Parts: sequence; C-alpha cells; structure tokens
Amino acid sequence: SLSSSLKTCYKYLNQTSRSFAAVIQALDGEMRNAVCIFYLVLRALDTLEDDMTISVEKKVPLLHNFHSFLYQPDWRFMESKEKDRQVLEDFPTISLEFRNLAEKYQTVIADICRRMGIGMAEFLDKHVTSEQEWDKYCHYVAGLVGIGLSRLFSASEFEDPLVGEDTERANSMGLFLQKTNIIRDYLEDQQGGREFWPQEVWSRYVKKLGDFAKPENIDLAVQCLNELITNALHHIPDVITYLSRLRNQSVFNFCAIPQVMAIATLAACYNNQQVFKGAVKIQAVTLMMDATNMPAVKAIIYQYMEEIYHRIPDSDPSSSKTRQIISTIRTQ
Ligand SMILES: CC(C)=CCC/C(C)=C/CC/C(C)=C/[C@@H]1[C@@H](COP(=O)(O)OP(=O)(O)O)[C@]1(C)CC/C=C(\C)CCC=C(C)C
Ligand SMILES: [Mg+2]
Ligand SMILES: [Mg+2]
Repeated sequence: SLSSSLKTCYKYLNQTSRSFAAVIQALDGEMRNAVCIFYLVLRALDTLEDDMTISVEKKVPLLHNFHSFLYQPDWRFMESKEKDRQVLEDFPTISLEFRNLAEKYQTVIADICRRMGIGMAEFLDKHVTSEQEWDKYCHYVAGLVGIGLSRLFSASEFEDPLVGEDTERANSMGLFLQKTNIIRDYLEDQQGGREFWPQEVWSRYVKKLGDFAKPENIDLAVQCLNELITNALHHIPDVITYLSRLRNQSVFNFCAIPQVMAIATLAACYNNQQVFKGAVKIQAVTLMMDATNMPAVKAIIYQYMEEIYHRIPDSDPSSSKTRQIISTIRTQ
C-alpha cells in the first residue's frame, strides 16, 4: 500500500512528535499525508533554526531559502548537531512526499515555510522585547502553523472556506500553544541558553531572565509567571471560536486535544514555584478521550479556569487582570 518514502515519513513523525503523531495519523483522507508532510517540513526548518553551531551568516540563507529546497530532489543538510537531525539528513525523502501532494496542499506548505523562515531569520539578531514582539515571534513560529493548517483543512474541503479565511482565529490558536510551551519551558530553555520570555515583562522584576532560577528570587519569578499566564489566557476566546466552527471529527480532535492539553498545562503552572525548578506536567489519556465535542471542550476549559480562579493571590500584581479574562471566557 503506502510507498517506501511515505512509510519513512510516518516513522519520522512518530519519532519526533509527542503532541501530534496520534492526532495526525487519525486525520481523514488527504489531510493525513498533507499534515504529516507539513509537520516534517517545519520540524526540519526548526532543527536548523535551533542549531547554535550554525553561524547566523550561514543560517539566514538556509532559513530564507528552505521553502525552495522542497523542489530540489537531493537537497539535504549533513552538518546538524541537533537531535532531530534525520529529517535534515534525509530531507530528500520528505521533499519527495511533499512533491507527491496535490498542488493546493503544496502551495500552502511552501508559503508557510517561506514566511516562517523569514520570520525565524528576523529573530536571530534580537531577543523578544515587548509583548507586541512576543506576539510577532509567536506568529512566525506558531501562528503561521495554525494559519497553514486551517488553509489545508479548507483546501481539502472537509472544512468550510471560513476556517482558512479567518487568519486571526487560526493565529490565536497557534499563539496559545506556543505561549504555553514557552512559559512551561522556562528552565529547560534557560539551561540551553535560550530566552523567550518578553524582556519588557521580566525586566520589571529582575535584571537578567536567568535570575528567576535563583532560589532567593522565587517570589518575583512566580509574579512574572502569573503575568505571562494571564497574557496567554487572552487567546482562549479565539480558541473557542475556532474549535466551534470545525465540522470533521478527525479535524476537531486534532485541533482540540492540543488546546486542552495547553489549558491543563497553564492551570498546573499557575502560581507554581515548580516552574522554576523543573518541567511541570499535567489527565492526558483522559483528556484525549473527552475532548471530542464542543460542549465537552467548553466544560474542560471552564473547569481549568475555575482551578486558576480560586488560586489567585489577592496580592498578585496581575490578580485583577487574571480575574477579568477568566470572567470573559466564562461568559462567551
Ligand atoms: C504541522 C504541525 C501539527 C506542527 C508543526 C510544528 C513545528 C515542527 C513547528 C516549527 C516551529 C515550532 C517547533 C513550533 C512549536 C510546536 C511544538 O513542537 P514540540 O515542542 O516538539 O511539541 P512536542 O515535544 O510536545 O511534541 C509549536 C508550539 C507550534 C504549535 C502550533 C500549532 C500546532 C498550530 C495550532 C493551530 C491550529 C490547529 C489552528
Ligand atoms: Mg525547536
Ligand atoms: Mg526553534
């Protein structure tokens, strides 16, 4: 049945994706290969972005031109020192399967890969400063993913045109996952020399972002944490809107399950000193089972919002804001 190279792609998906492998492979019809290949192309792109052994001067053209390599049958990259580097070394297998997809899917994937490459390259010579720049960075690495997935759903015709048209809601869906991961991964990122928390926020608490790892700064660290979580909560209305429009069951699950995992993650991290001591974990199997329709997804969201709500310290500088956003979400 499945070709040799396509079988390899699914192996690469299963090897490199904890959050998405299962939901991708459960997608109906043409969406399955289209989303699997989209995933692997972006995974390869990210593996170059993240590799600190590649100079900025070498990295910029690679990220800028990456979308064109999809059309060059023996393009590969042998100099990665990153863990996921099979997708780069065996890129010809991935690009072959890309060129086997229908044109309408090719167009979306290449457009997103082009735009993300430009965006990633832009942020090689700066850190994230303002909250606005934080949205911008998150747009480039995650918002564009949501926009691309939405365009693939509409192109497949399992979903209505509106899904791919409403780039604001698609963008928000991606932003919610990416802000959640960035918040949760403070320490692991710190330990690999990576900084993604917005400097206009953290610099109101400490002089260097790394200072949140020091035990004496825990109180300030948690305050900043709660500010950032409060920011991320503002994406939940759009997530609800986006999910409420989906018709196909496999698409709904693919979209909803990672969103509810992110909500559960934020709730676990809220006011939690452990974020600064290791990776905070969530329920996964349960949520995978329950998050298969809108009324159940809404109920899951409201349950986690009430968990956060009744944990808000009155003294937290963001407490008013956290209460307000939770109220809005509860009222949609
Ligand atoms: C094409 C597909 C599913 C994903 C492509 C993922 C890739 C490789 C992107 C290259 C840049 C990166 C890395 C972005 C970060 C992804 C987490 O990876 P990871 O940390 O490895 O997870 P785990 O370790 O838990 O497995 C991220 C947070 C963005 C997720 C945003 C989505 C999915 C939009 C949802 C929106 C709608 C559905 C409207
Ligand atoms: Mg990465
Ligand atoms: Mg990266």
